[PDB]
Amino acid sequence: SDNVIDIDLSEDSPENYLLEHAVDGRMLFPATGTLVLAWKTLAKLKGVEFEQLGVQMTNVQIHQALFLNPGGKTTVSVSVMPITGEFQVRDGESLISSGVITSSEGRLLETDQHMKKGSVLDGKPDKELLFTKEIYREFLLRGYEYGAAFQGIQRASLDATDTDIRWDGRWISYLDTVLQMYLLSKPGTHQALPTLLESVTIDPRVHPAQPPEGTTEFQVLPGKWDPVLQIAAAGGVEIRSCHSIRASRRLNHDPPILEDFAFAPYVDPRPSDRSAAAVTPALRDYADACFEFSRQGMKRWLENDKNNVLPNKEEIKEALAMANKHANFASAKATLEALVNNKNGHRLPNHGLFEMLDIAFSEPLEGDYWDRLRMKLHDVRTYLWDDPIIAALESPDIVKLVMETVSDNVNQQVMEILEVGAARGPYYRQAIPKALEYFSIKDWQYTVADQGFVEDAAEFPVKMMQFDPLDPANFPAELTESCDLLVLKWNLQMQVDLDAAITEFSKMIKPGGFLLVLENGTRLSTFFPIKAIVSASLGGKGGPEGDRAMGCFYTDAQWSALFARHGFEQIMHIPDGIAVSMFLLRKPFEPSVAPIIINVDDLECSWLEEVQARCAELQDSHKDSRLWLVANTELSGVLGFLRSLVWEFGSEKLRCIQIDDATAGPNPPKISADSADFKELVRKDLAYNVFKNGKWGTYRGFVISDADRQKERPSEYVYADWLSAGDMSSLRWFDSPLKTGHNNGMLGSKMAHKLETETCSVYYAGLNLRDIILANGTIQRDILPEETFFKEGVLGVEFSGRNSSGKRVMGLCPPPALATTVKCPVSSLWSVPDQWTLEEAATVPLAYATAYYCLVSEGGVQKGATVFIHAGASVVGQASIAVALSYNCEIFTLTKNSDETALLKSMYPQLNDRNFCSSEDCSFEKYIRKETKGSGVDVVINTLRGKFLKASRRLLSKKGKFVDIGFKVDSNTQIAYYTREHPDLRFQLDALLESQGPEWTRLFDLVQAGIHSGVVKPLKRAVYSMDKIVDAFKTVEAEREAGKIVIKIRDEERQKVCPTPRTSFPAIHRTCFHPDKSHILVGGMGGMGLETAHWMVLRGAKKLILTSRYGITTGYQARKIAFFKQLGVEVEVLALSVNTRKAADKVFEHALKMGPVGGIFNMAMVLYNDDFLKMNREQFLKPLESKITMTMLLDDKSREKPVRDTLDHFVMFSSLIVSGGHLGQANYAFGSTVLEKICERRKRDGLPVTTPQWASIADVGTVALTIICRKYPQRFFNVLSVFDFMMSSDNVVTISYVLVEESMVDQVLRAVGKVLGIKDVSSVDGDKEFIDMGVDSLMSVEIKQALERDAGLVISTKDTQLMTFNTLRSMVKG
Ligand SMILES: NC(=O)C1=CN([C@@H]2O[C@H](COP(=O)(O)OP(=O)(O)OC[C@H]3O[C@@H](n4cnc5c(N)ncnc54)[C@H](OP(=O)(O)O)[C@@H]3O)[C@@H](O)[C@H]2O)C=CC1
Ligand SMILES: *P(=O)(O)OCC(C)(C)[C@@H](O)C(=O)NCCC(=O)NCCSC(C)=O
Repeated sequence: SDNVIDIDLSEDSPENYLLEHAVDGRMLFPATGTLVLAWKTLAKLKGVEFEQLGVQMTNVQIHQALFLNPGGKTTVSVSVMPITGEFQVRDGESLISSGVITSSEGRLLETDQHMKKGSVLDGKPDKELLFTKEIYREFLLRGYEYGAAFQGIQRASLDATDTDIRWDGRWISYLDTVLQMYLLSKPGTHQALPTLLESVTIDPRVHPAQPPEGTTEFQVLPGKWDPVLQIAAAGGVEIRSCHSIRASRRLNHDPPILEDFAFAPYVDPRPSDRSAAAVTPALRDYADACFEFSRQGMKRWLENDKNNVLPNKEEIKEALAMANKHANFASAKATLEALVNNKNGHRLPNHGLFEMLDIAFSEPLEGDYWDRLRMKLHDVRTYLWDDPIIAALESPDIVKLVMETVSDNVNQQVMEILEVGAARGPYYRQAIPKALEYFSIKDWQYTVADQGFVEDAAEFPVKMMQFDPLDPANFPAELTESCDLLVLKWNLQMQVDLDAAITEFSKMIKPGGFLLVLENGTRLSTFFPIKAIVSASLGGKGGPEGDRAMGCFYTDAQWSALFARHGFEQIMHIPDGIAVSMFLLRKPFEPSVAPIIINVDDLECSWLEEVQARCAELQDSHKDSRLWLVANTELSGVLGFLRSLVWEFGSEKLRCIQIDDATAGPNPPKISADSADFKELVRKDLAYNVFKNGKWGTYRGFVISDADRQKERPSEYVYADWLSAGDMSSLRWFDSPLKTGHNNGMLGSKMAHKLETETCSVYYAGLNLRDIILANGTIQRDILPEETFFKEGVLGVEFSGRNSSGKRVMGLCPPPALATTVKCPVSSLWSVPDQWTLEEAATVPLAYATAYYCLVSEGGVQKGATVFIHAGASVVGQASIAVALSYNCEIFTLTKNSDETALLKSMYPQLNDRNFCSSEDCSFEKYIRKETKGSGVDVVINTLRGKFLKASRRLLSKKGKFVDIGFKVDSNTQIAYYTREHPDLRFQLDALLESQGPEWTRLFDLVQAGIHSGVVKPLKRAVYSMDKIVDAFKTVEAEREAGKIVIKIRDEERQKVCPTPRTSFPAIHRTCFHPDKSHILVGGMGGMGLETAHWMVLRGAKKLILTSRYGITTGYQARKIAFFKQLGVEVEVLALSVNTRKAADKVFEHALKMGPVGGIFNMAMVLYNDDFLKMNREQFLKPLESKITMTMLLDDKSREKPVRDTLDHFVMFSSLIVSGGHLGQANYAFGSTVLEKICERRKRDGLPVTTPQWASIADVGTVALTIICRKYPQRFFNVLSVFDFMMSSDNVVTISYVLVEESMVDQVLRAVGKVLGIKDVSSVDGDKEFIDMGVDSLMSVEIKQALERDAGLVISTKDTQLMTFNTLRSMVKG
């Protein structure tokens, strides 16, 4: 109605700086933005200039978020009431801000900060001051992405009190920099969006005028944060009592890929090896049964045949001989159908071969046989391609080992892949999505070819071609020396003359190129029936290796001999054992000049000069020349040294060999010049040869599936939490730190109350409406008592189980009581009478504890009084009635339907139909006001809101008490709580349980008395198993029926005093650190170390020893070290480099004096970057002190007592240079690999070990100061999410890196899908509602404003979470 403001976010608009203010990629309109809009509107209403007006806003609620549209225009409709001052910023029919704005001509500023002249932060050292770089590192880690216009604070103190805010003319930015003093006054790790500024004064007549136009050296106005009054003041601005709401963090990039750098043998892999085929017992049994099906079926073909219709009839008869050589129909299917319908968990992903064998066999013998079934089997060809037998040599592990080992050894910049015969056996469907979509250093070229057009290869990044694959001598001459890798999936068998086929195909391979073949080698009669129908002809020429089986196919042993006979070198060979078999072949390499061997065994780098000289001649040598780096010991970082060296010299003449002495078999290799084992290696000419576990292989990074990050394993102590906040379908069971004895959240306030606690084993956990409210996002955990801020979880309070002595007990404890073990204060634990089962006792404590608090403690009920109870059927409602009846009260209750009324009457016979009303409408007021004869009700237990709350107040007697225990309070009544206008009684039982003072003991005595006197009686119950936690929570939320919901954790024993049997529960990982153990963080005072030490402190660590070469040398370090000490952590900062056994002893001496050493982390780095040839000895060994010299001295200490018995974690941070390499960092690659091998010797001996192998990381360190080797930097809040996975894992090194990535109907769908965090909208189901995937409270508003910004649709927020993708598509068209 009033002034409409147009925010122009264009390329050169003056308000283009408003885009330099984002929260994890969300470009929101500043909360102080609405303050200026309201401020300017009032001035325009008054007619004065907005800079000459002194205003004061009160209770500025940011009702909803405004998402600024980049490169566009947003409109708001500020409206100010003339005399009252009620201002309102809105956009259409949606509210965006509210409050009251008032102008005045007198002093509006409370604090006397507009008078300060200079800056208190003068003359202070650099280690007692924060600067612009360090202040906004703190904000960035919390999700606040400030740009250059919003980076006002130039300096500050370690206390955050004094600042040097900059004044540059813009008011929306200045008021935000004053609101940043509030945010950096509350150190933490979560992301909070301000939503209520209780008072703001912007008196501009005491504020310096706008800078003279053209200024660049803007002045700085001293500011200060008043922790007493909660006032942030700077110049002529003050913001007082600003509150915020926690928000979940959004990942701007895509999820990381985690791999497992592990050794993988090349030839004849044993079952225990990683390159071995994936043959579980279930698959082998399926092949046996299915092979029997082929045997039994093929018998029927030669029995029913009477018209001579069987294609290639003679072949089937010949094949049956093989089946009998390597040995009813109804039983054959019976066995398979038993396997096809079982759900024991040992099932195969799908049974495709049988579906193809069944359709062919079951098909009838009659006319058009050959053509009819040749057109039907071809339609189910997907079954043969996607089958467990065939998917055993196409699994991700084997496919990657193939493509990467080829990529490493191809000495060009583009990997050319040519597959011939792609219509029958396609290898692009496996090669591309499993191995070639993870490439980041080599670009690939895939060419599919066959007789016709490849239909299924249409969606893949391939190029098509046409020639005859089944006939040689006709392959186009344009393909000579055209591909580095040749793929022949199920193609060589269809040739008639193999010798003519191989010799011609070998002309395809470039010099040093590779060839790949997949063929059936064992049990050759199993797949024939499909082949017989599909193959037009089955006539082929045998060879010296033997006559071709059937007309096509050749036994594995024959293939190997044939390829060997034709002068091929077997680089790899993976025999599946059930059917197919893979060969990866390459021609021999005969050097014309003797190879050069340089032993790189030494770790002191006595070989550096030799390598430097002999690698400087690589650019002027014969192509056949080579340089081999040989290491005959386990500890040698030559696999990262080469991979970084090959970046500066090419892969034509750089090779390495590493013999692992520890794992070398009884016959170790004898690689020495004119040796025997060496000559074999030279012929293969592979860039990476490692002898480990008695086989030649290569170190490869195998991708860890994303499903394993949430895999559940047995755990003794577990507790329920949520994976994503605000989603009730994401509740899982995580590991509980109570395995360490103590509990998380022992920081800050929780250390002031030294309550004596009894460790209890939870048998039943009660579910209240408090837990559902927190779980489904209706309330953030910050509303709870401050003592629960750092707790592991906030779900569950009541329980019933057995104490440490075996007695049966029940009570209330600070959360999480929804666990299997709790530490309940001894003053909150009642004893179960010897008439209630542990199931019944789980319903009493909270329901009756709140009933007594509402009536006897807060309402002061008296005998004969009249009480009004809302929601009589609820658990607290039922408890309230029982207490009141014991007090001989007159009861009026609100019952939803007649079932609830009947239920209550049955439970309490004293209730007639006169004591019941209806909650459907506020018609009870007349009834209660007539039956009480106008006196009203003495006590009102209120849960309903809105008009029912008003009517309930009006029923109060003159001395009546109103107890409001509802959870979904309004906005005005939420302000009342903040400003101390009303008391917040909806989380008082929680607050009492933290303190457990005189107020609580009154309730403990009352409930305890109630048990004895018979008032306290168990309520109705509904037990839910542990795994049905999600269903239990939904049942409580719906409130479709009355009764308690209790989760059964264990089974109550028959005895009454007996020990709890030790059992395990399935739960997700959660790393925890012992509070009584000291943790060493070597080099932990920098970048990732300080933000990792923060993570450990939140997860249990309370004893840290941070080590550095100098000490605390920056203001950011001194601030966080002071922050930890404030939280109750004992931090000792040592300025000692551990580069000598003496120093290592000193560091651990200061450790054992704090507590048993229960962790050693090395996050040290000293980088020197330069080309390998220009680096002297001293310059080379610079990054080799924190990664080699240290890690061996820290390793040695952990191997010797008393640390060995006590040590629990041993983490050695590494980088991707070990697996990807880099240029100039030959030294850092060498050291980083030796750190990766010292962490595998620990695994051989069984000691704990972990070695994260990171990639570019953001927000903290080296990169912090983007895209290197095409890999995007990770967000640290993800670095710590995967790091938690890394610690609770069995592997040594876990690679973690991030790789960089129409109609109007599809336009908005992609945008809407992007909000939810979906990369392919089409992939997910079109019938699955948004709430099912997950839509918290900010994704819905973004979609709501996007469906209007992008299209004309205007939807409701609630409608967003219950609408499918199909609904959205069908709605935009309308
Ligand atoms: N940052 C990234 O993006 C990546 C990180 N990593 C790994 O993660 C860690 C990153 O830490 P980051 O802080 O980023 O590196 P920084 O260079 O940012 O700081 C590293 C710390 O190492 C400490 N340090 C170096 N040498 C010694 C020594 N001899 N004795 C004690 N302390 C020492 C320094 O303390 P002072 O300066 O006081 O001596 C410095 O604070 C490293 O271990 C690195 O290998 C892996 C891949 C990439
Ligand atoms: P639901 O629980 O209804 O969610 C309420 C939300 C959407 C969080 C709403 O209250 C909101 O968006 N408030 C935030 C307003 C805001 O963005 N203020 C600060 C500006 S951005 C900044 C600090 O970077």
